[PDB]
Amino acid sequence: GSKMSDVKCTSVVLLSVLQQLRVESSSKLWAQCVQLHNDILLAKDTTEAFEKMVSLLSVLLSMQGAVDINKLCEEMLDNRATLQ
Repeated sequence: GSKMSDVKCTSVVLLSVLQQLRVESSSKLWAQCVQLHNDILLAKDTTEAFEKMVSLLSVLLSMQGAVDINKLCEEMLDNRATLQ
């Protein structure tokens, strides 16, 4: 492999939940879950991130139903939330 894929955010809870789904690091679906995570990070609005969060979960839930994405989503949303 010329290079190894990676993200600045680096989520262990999300990655751990797909491991529960038993997807391969190179599986397309594995990529879909990771990509949707990245998409959430790309979302500049709560609504945009929300749609991406459900998309991410849509892949995970559909895959097997592993539980942990809620922690990522609820914490992610918390991060998006601000007093300002």
